[PDB]
Amino acid sequence: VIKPDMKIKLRMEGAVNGHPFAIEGVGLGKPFEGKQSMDLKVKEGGPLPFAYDILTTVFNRVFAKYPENIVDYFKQSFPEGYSWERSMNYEDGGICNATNDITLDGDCYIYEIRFDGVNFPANGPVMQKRTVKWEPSTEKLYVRDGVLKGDVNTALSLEGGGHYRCDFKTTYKAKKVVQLPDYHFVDHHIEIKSHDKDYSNVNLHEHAEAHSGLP
Amino acid sequence: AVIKPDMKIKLRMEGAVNGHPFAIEGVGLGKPFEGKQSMDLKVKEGGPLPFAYDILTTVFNRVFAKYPENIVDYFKQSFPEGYSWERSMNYEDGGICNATNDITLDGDCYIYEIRFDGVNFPANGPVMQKRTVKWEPSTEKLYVRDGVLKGDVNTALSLEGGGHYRCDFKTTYKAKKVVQLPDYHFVDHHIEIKSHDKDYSNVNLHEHAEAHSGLPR
Amino acid sequence: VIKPDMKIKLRMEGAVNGHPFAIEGVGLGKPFEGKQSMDLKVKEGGPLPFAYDILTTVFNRVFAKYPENIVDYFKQSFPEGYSWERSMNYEDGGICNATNDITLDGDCYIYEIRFDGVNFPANGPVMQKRTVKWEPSTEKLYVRDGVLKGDVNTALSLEGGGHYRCDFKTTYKAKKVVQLPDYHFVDHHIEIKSHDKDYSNVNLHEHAEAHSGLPRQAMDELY
Amino acid sequence: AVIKPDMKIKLRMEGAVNGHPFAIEGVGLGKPFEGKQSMDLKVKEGGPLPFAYDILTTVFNRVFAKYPENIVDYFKQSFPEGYSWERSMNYEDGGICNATNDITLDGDCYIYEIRFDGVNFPANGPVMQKRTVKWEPSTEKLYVRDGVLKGDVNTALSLEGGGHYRCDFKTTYKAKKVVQLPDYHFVDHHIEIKSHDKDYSNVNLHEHAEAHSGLPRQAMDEL
Repeated sequence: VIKPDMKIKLRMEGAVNGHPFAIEGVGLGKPFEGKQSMDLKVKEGGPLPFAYDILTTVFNRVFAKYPENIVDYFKQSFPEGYSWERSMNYEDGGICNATNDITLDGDCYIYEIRFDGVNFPANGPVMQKRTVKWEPSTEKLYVRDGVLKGDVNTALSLEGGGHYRCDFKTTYKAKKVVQLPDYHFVDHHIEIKSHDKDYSNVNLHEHAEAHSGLP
Repeated sequence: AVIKPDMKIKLRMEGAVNGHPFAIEGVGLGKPFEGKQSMDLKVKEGGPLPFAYDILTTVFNRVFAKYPENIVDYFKQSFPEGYSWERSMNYEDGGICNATNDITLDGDCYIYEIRFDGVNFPANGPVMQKRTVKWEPSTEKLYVRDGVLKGDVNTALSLEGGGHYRCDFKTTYKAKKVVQLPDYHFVDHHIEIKSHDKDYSNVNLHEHAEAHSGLPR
Repeated sequence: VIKPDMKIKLRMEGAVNGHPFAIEGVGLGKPFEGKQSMDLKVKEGGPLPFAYDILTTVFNRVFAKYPENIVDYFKQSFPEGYSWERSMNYEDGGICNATNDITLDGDCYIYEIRFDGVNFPANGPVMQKRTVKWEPSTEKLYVRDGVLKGDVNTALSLEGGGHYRCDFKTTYKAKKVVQLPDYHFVDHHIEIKSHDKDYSNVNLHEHAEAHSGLPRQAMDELY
Repeated sequence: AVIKPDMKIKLRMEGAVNGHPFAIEGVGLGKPFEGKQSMDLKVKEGGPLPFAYDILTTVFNRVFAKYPENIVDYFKQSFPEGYSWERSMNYEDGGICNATNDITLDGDCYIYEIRFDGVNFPANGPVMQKRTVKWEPSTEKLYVRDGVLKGDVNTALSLEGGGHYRCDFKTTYKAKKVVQLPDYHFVDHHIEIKSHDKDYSNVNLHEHAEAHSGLPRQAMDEL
């Protein structure tokens, strides 16, 4: 039920340090090529008082290229879909929790996202908007208690050079019984391609490919 | 006069655990100078709650803490304007709860606007299986960092079979006006659910807290 | 087994960021009043290139005043004694692992201590010796898998004010079957009372008292 | 060039796990430019080892990593004078291991002095019950901070009955002379025990590592 070219629609409602906001996005991707892009609009809470990069890994592992020799948990879960929950622990104490419920209508994936971040220090790179980009990363995926887990430890490049680390822990839950994968990896690369001064409009790109490590 | 011997509480929580939304409203009373409060809580949406009610109860205000004259009281100084706080609660099995409270004052009644979001509680864990009994008493340590008051507490839920399930709280407190800042100190806490109905649609909750400076006694 | 006045002898061997050192100590204390004091000398690896305070909580919960209300896992364990293992995680990523095997010879406890600290940054408060003292602390003890655990989240105060946080996780192991206590707390207060310029001589004091949290009606209301 | 296509390794490790000391010595050989190495290891004291041998094996040299010309090689620039590293290893049930290695070069032989200290491994956990199978392949990220090189790796042990036991590595790498610092990059690893006797008094250990810089925008898969 996956076509070479899929559409994406999403809404995110959330809060950082107790300030609410809301973002909507339309996008396109090629699930068997592991590539997606999307345009995102802030609809409430603008101009955002925090670094936009903390949102972008939240904005669907169906858009990862899986080799034949690895079980693809995500494409197997449609038409019914799947959801995920995630905690993002930054190295200065900032914590974000996020959830995404992913459903499918026709050729369009539809995401409902909730995001809540707390304890970002006022003088930190997130609240001062001093991030540049996420570095390329490698996610580890493994089964525990009948569902799929993913961990990624990565970092944001910063305006003066330097790196601000963050650790992701994700739980993926298919809405039907699916084949379960063995331990594997997905390399990711996400960038903001364009944006306006206050990030009211963002064009965002991601590329992901599954592997098995040093062969 | 601002902070009276007896005060009222009004609150609404909205939140989600593992992506399941719910909402709760509360009405209560307390004694700010005695460090004691109680409240009755009603699930308004998302009931019956499919998780342990105990992960909510420390989210349901440090103005209700007995401060000796030895220690600057950040929280009573902050009224009438009020203060807000943010907290992350890290459970030893990977369950993470983020919460925020904005606390204002209308006459003799505190009003809380609470948001709660928990993720990654495992289906077979004591939270989703409702195997918790109560929070142990705890000691919070409060200290200033970069102009605001921080509080940390490492504590544990007692569980049904005997056993303890640990959690780390990290709270940032932000007064809404400039107040005098306290030196490093502690608050001892003790929170209990004194009654509840079977599915916890109605909960009666009590807390007791006193600040101190540690040893000597 | 446990006299009102007891003595202490210790030897610690360790490394910080891969640089080795060794310290010997003698002392005295009162296990029932929760007080002790010891004199410490650097034998090897001096002058110490790191903040001495990272060592001092490693230099025995037998020196803690327990009420009869709370089962005393530690006083129960002698003559045989007990051991403990500890990891201390500082907020900037420096980690110290320590072990202590505690035996008893006459009225003198003997400690065999090992200490290993890694990843302290060059310009942090440990390597640059900007620490002042440990704050008073509260360690929570609880049973798991038939042994006693204790966790403490505390902090060192810094030179120009401010605090440097550290989490301790300790495992206590009696060398014999003892009765295990319920969940409880030990308050602590550790202080360096005197030292010379580079801490090759240090006099250290500790006071420690067990309790069970905020009471419904506290006893401290007129005899 | 001080780095040759074939080079030998000599090492001694002394350490302890939950207070029980041991020592291992090893001899090996590896090809730094192909990123491969093998070694034979012998328990010299403290055997038979009461813990899973796997906790030791990532401690038994990033000079044996295949670096492309595209990425600065911090480790091969550091010789002959060499470099040292410190590491904490944080297992998901509370077990923690701190380790250090001081690496020098003698002729064309690498010499390691290793210190290992692990604490708080539960008695019924997979390490003390020896229920581990192997480390999964891993990816290390490397970045500069405070003018030295850091490496982090989050990985897991595979366990006998199925399932995985996670561990987080944090390493500091310090050249002994001034070298040029790399940009953010990665090393994929793969470590396996090729053979061992029943109590692991003798082990043959192999490792493969290659450096890279992440998912390419297009990549050299053009044909």
